Amino acid sequence: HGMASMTARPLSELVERGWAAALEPVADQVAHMGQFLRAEIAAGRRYLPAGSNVLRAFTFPFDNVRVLIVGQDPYPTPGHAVGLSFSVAPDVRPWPRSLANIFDEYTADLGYPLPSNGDLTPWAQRGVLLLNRVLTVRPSNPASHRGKGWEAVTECAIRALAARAAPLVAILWGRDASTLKPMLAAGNCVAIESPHPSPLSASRGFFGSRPFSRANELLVGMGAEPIDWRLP
Ligand SMILES: O=c1cc[nH]c(=S)[nH]1
Ligand SMILES: [Cl-]
Repeated sequence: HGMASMTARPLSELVERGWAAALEPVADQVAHMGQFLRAEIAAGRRYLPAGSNVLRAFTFPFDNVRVLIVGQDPYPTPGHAVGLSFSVAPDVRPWPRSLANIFDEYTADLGYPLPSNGDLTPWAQRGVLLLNRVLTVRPSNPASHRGKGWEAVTECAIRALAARAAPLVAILWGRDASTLKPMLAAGNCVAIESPHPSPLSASRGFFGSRPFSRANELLVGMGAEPIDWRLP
């Protein structure tokens, strides 16, 4: 299911059942985004990630989400973006520098060995929502699909999470992410804020922030199951 299905089919056919219900208020908007992508392709432009990966974050159960890690836009380099924020396919090398920095902090914080590869699917399977605010990008043009309609979709998703009484920890990397705090506050969620892991900002406070262990301390304090962050 790629852009054809995104344009033409109900959410219940595209994403996990809980997510389909949570996103119902933006069903028309998702369909419009499918048409946007079809228009791009008809104009001889590409987009990233692959159509089948665009909504991938919403294919893991809504009910199990306990941590939100928000990103801005997908990786712009062809072959990096896979529909989970910051993740790459297992054979990608070197890792994008943002992901290398995330993993540096992972090992510093948790004491586990560096991951074997850049595939964050295990986190998604364990209740971490790896959500970019904007879900597509034109190759090699960072942020090029900003303002095209994705923000309403992803805001709807985050609002649905925040509105639940269930515990939520939001890891908010950089200034754009910190704009989510009004929804999070009213939902009685907790945020961990730091500079972003991009090499542009990481050494101004991302390193040493210990977001993985802190998220788990917050979760346990709230009566939730912590995340098993261990990657192979
Ligand atoms: O998915 C990604 C990858 C890098 N950076 C951001 S903000 N999101
Ligand atoms: Cl189509």
